[PDB]
Amino acid sequence: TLWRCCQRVVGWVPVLFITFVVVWSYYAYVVELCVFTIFGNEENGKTVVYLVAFHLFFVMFVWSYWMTIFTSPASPSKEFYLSNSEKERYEKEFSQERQQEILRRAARALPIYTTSASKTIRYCEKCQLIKPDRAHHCSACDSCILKMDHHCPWVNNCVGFSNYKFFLLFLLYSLLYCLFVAATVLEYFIKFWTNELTDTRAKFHVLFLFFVSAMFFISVLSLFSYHCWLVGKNRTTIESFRAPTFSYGPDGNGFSLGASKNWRQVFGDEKKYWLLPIFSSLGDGCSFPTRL
Amino acid sequence: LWRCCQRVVGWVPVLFITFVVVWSYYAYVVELCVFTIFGNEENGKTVVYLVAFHLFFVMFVWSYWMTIFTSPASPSKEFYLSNSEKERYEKEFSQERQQEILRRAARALPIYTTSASKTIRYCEKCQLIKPDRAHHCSACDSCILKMDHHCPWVNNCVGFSNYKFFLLFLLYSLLYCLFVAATVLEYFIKFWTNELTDTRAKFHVLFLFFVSAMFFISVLSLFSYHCWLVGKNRTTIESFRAPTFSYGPDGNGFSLGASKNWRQVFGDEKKYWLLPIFSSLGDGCSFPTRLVGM
Ligand SMILES: Nc1ncnc2c1ncn2[C@@H]1O[C@H](COP(=O)(O)OP(=O)(O)O)[C@@H](OP(=O)(O)O)[C@H]1O
Ligand SMILES: CCCCCCCCCCCCCCCC(=O)O
Ligand SMILES: CCCCCCCCCCCCCCCC(=O)O
Ligand SMILES: [Zn+2]
Ligand SMILES: [Zn+2]
Ligand SMILES: [Zn+2]
Ligand SMILES: [Zn+2]
Repeated sequence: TLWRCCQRVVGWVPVLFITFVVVWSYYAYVVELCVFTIFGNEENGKTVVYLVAFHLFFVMFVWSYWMTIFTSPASPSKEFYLSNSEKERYEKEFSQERQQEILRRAARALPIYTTSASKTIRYCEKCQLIKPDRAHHCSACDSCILKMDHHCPWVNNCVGFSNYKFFLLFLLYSLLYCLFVAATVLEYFIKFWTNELTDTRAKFHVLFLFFVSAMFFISVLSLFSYHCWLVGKNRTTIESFRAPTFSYGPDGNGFSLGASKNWRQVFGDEKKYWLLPIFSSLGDGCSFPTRL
Repeated sequence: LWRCCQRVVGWVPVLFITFVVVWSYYAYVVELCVFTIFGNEENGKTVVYLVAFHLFFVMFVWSYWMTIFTSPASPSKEFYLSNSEKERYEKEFSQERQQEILRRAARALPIYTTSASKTIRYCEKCQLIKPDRAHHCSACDSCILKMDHHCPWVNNCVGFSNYKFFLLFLLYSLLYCLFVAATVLEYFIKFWTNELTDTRAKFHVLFLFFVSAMFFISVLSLFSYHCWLVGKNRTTIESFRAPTFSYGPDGNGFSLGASKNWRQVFGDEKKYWLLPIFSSLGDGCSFPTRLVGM
């Protein structure tokens, strides 16, 4: 009965965890490193430069992370749903041959160019809708996600057609945020181990700062290089495991329009919006251009 | 009692400046950087201007906050007349023996100045012996150590505690306006010659340049004045009425040289010179003198 409230809240635990580490990083870098360590070394010039640059990376990081969490994933349009008359005919009939004849008649009035592995119309029994191309159902979101990529647990949302460019920018600014921390703490991370700087609480944070920042850089870098290929091939993570089957058979590059035009499907034609977590993706998520 | 009314009405100049600063943050970030400069496909200048603006905006609001809420330092309790001395003072009726009571206490205090009439500087309201460079302010209703002036735009007194913050407040006020005027200028040209014709952005970009320029021209005169005062080790009051020492009036009685005079306000550590953090030397109740006194 009340299991929904516990399940809904426990999904925010990875978000609150990442939020704490990021808040801890803002404290450790600004207070412990810049004020207690670099400012305690009479380096007013270096102190100010690091503080300004850090806030730029920190803002672009928190901005991208926020947009990746709270951008609700787009759902299929109302045209894809089975009408109350057509839904009855589907649940009333018992022959899977006539079941396909009902779905095919409605689907041919829809911009659908893909089928299932069994040459059947892609249909979702729970949502009672015909899945658009590249759209899949997520048992965590309990809904169909347009151009679904994967359900990332570290954010309480699904990475889909609406989230994708934000998720990419979140990864991008995550390495830049971590690389900038590691590259700047490094020259002082040398100090605390070899006993050049001996502050009590600053040692605990600066050491943890370098460890955590470097660990996240190596971990996320693997994921970032992974998606850079996916964007150029116009393949979601789901399609990278099962290639979509078109009318002419399975094709791993059925949605590819060339490397240049594929990046424009995610980031758009406006170059000024490429680095900003602002929605600039082309199309609507319910239909996609085909290679043929 | 109108002391309660003065306390509330005293925040009007503070709330006014707060509006102009908040309005400036909106006009520059939203109207100028997002609607105007970013609408010109100049992503490089937009990011640079936004980052630089936030640097000036932070240092400006920090100095203004410290100038407002830094309570002015008052004379120590040793300067106050003791309850024994208060009665003998109130008992006596001859102003000649009254000075002999104040002169007896002042010689146990680091006092090297008198009034223009060579009498002990004494405050009837506070019932204390005024330290050097300390004056009474009827708006603060208290004696202010090294009092400079009562600025209404901060609703506070500029004294021994506030001075370096007040100076930094003036400093970062000019830079904030200079950065606004120098960057809005290239776009202030456009709206008049009808290159950019947005309705809302025109009101804000034009007002941004006017208000920023009109504040720069006013504060620069005030800022240049105090830069001379700091080099002369003179408060605004002392620059109008020279303090009277044991050897007579001296306009440079507190001067210790240009280099050591700035160090009295900003300190010896250069890292604290530009930051609104208290780095002034001394305690405000006694100051080094040009002569053998201190
Ligand atoms: N009631 C007051 N409230 C605020 N400022 C005052 C008040 N009375 C005098 N002042 C100012 O503070 C200075 C007062 O000098 P006084 O000796 O008369 O009394 P003081 O102990 O307050 O200094 C004056 O500066 P001036 O040399 O330019 O005239 C005056 O401007
Ligand atoms: C010291 C603070 C460092 C903060 C570093 C940023 C945290 C990066 C978190 C990466 C989350 C990646 C989400 C992918 C989810 C998934 O596995 O599907
Ligand atoms: C758009 C530009 C906004 C800038 C606003 C800056 C406001 C500066 C205020 C200066 C106050 C100076 C204090 C004077 C005190 C006095 O002697 O009366
Ligand atoms: Zn579904
Ligand atoms: Zn999901
Ligand atoms: Zn006052
Ligand atoms: Zn007084």
